[PDB]
Amino acid sequence: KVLLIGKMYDEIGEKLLAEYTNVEIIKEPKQHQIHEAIQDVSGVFVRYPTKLDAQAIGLAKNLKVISTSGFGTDAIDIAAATKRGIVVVNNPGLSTTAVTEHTLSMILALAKKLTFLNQCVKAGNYLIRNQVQPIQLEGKTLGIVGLGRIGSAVAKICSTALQMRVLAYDPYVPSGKADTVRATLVQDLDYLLTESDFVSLHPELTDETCEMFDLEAFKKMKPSAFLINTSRGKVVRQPDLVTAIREKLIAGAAIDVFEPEPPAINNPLYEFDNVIFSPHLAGVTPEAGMAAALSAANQILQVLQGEKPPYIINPKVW
Amino acid sequence: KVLLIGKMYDEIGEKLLAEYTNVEIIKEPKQHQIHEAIQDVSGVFVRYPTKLDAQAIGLAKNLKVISTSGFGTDAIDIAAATKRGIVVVNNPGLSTTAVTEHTLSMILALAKKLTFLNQCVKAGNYLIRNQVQPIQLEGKTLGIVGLGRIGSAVAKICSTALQMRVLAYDPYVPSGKADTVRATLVQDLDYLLTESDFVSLHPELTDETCEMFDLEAFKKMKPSAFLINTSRGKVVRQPDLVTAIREKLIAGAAIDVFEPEPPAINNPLYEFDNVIFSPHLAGVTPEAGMAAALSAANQILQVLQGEKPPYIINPKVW
Ligand SMILES: NC(=O)c1ccc[n+]([C@@H]2O[C@H](COP(=O)([O-])OP(=O)(O)OC[C@H]3O[C@@H](n4cnc5c(N)ncnc54)[C@H](OP(=O)(O)O)[C@@H]3O)[C@@H](O)[C@H]2O)c1
Ligand SMILES: NC(=O)c1ccc[n+]([C@@H]2O[C@H](COP(=O)([O-])OP(=O)(O)OC[C@H]3O[C@@H](n4cnc5c(N)ncnc54)[C@H](O)[C@@H]3O)[C@@H](O)[C@H]2O)c1
Ligand SMILES: NC(=O)c1ccc[n+]([C@@H]2O[C@H](COP(=O)([O-])OP(=O)(O)OC[C@H]3O[C@@H](n4cnc5c(N)ncnc54)[C@H](O)[C@@H]3O)[C@@H](O)[C@H]2O)c1
Repeated sequence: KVLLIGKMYDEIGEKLLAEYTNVEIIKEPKQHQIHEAIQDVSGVFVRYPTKLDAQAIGLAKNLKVISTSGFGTDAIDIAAATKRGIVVVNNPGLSTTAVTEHTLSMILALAKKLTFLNQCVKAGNYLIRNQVQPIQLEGKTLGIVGLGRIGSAVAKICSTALQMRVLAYDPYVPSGKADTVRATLVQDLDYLLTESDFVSLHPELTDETCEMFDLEAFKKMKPSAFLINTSRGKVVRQPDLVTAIREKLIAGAAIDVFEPEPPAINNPLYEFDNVIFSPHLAGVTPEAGMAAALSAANQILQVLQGEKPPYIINPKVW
Repeated sequence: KVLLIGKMYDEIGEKLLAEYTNVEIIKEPKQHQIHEAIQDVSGVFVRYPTKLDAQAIGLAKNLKVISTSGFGTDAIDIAAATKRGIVVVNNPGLSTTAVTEHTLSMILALAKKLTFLNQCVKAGNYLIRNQVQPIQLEGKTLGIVGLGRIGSAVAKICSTALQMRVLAYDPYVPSGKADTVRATLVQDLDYLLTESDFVSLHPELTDETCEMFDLEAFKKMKPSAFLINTSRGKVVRQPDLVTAIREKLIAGAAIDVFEPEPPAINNPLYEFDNVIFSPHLAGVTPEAGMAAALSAANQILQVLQGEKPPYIINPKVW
């Protein structure tokens, strides 16, 4: 028996679990409903941000595997599952391709001033073509902050396909990793800031990267340069971005993540024609949802068959 | 002596002509000004769309070479120059990279619904994220019509970097040209129409391609597919594109070129949130202007030194 605490991101994951297990789905999970349905199941799927505490894990007698819906596992009492022999697996990185494409879309849209030119045409101001000139990406410098799953994939596209010079700042990756995607790893972040025509943020949100892009960073950036953020809103100190755009410390920005989130209806960034937005959708494609559903459903079956899943969070239990 | 009827797009072409010839530049060219400055010069550069008619060509006693600023030569009386032994050259293909990047920008913008999502957020409708789902390009099929300079460069990027299956339709290109850019050349346009998730137009405008994309073509396209046109406005019958969008025969369109051009304030396409525009700027970058200026200046010098230029429009005079 397998319990789905919340629906999966795609129905393909629920059908696959139904092929091998008896699956019960709680659509709107309450804490008492979990207690009454977890006692005899062998696997548990947890939809973010529903919590799974020591009480529910204590009531789960036959539990062997707990799977979250994505990267986040903060809502799961990991300590309670390790003592009971339960392996816990998450499902990270399954929207790497979606965010990569979304990042490329925003870099290009800023270079071609797409939203502004589209609005000008729709208002009958086709003649804006005489004043405004797009930017050619070939030969420009892309600065990547965070050379992880997405950062590496974005680096690889822009360096080879778009023929950009790619700098990368990431102190926790092997020194040769930038060469695998034809980027140059730099040790000093200030160097990336003064050399880049486009800066794209893809770091993990840590205490070191939190508000890493503040006013001091924007001053070092080229006034003609653009900022792209598809990582986390807290990586950018948003008031400093508002100042950077208004005082023309940079030429524009593309933003998929916000702090605070959701953004308020009257966010001061909304008034600028050189700032473009998407409502935290960079990783949301049908394919990414299916991959997350399949990865979660399949790791449950691996544990129930004695096979080692690839994303164990508590390795000391295997 | 060389006369510049209008400024070149970049000063680099004017300096190169000044190294070998005596150059006069008429910045805002009037017809009588052309008459009074062309009588003794050996070469002429014509900035679009200024006309060079039989009266001016008749007054040009020492004329040997006429160069336009771009592809177009409609404003030049070619017949009057052919009789006088004057070679005419255009300057095509010097913005291949700009149009390629602009094409990619529009393909991505449609897939991510960028302008619509940007408008919703700025209008306080951040919650549109619950209604709208972006498209992932990886694994989709791109159909390229016209596998020339632009079509080939778009094919190569989309097939490898973006991991798309690329089909091409071009009956005048060697069968192996598609393989060099990892595309499949198909003989039946219907095959490309029914198989593509994105159709991007890059053909030369001929009587065969004029209004090639009419209502019959849009009916064969997938209701989920998108159209991108950066080639020429006459390749698409615009009323049929309006019908195709309104009746949802296709899912959206990105348009950089228009028929008629310029588009009017009340274009019926403006009302649709899934149609995006740019005001015929796909090829307009500083780099493209520099290359066009260099090519025009160099073809003038080639003729003045007896060397055959690569883009002669009237070859029967050589
Ligand atoms: N890189 C650049 O080319 C560049 C640089 C700076 C500025 N611009 C902007 O572009 C505008 C004109 O650029 P351009 O004239 O030098 O480029 P062009 O290639 O000569 O384009 C001239 C026009 O003629 C038509 N055309 C295209 N191919 C043609 C062909 N083989 N034969 C006949 N007509 C053809 C097109 O309009 P239709 O389809 O409607 O007939 C095109 O817009 C200027 O107003 C300027 O604002 C361009
Ligand atoms: N819908 C969306 O917008 C969306 C979707 C998925 C992921 N994300 C976010 O995108 C970002 C990248 O995702 P990922 O899968 O590539 O993560 P990842 O774990 O694969 O890589 C993150 C990188 O950050 C690097 N890093 C750590 N500290 C750094 C520092 N001080 N400076 C620079 N780099 C540092 C790490 O070395 C690591 O390589 C994450 O913040 C993730 O939450 C957003
Ligand atoms: N600012 C702009 O939007 C801009 C800039 C430059 C060029 N263009 C336009 O882009 C288009 C392509 O430019 P290019 O430099 O690659 O031209 P190109 O001459 O290199 O290639 C055009 C292709 O069209 C193909 N073709 C001819 N007839 C066809 C048919 N019936 N079906 C399918 N294909 C056919 C030809 O075989 C050729 O290969 C041209 O229409 C050009 O005028 C637009």
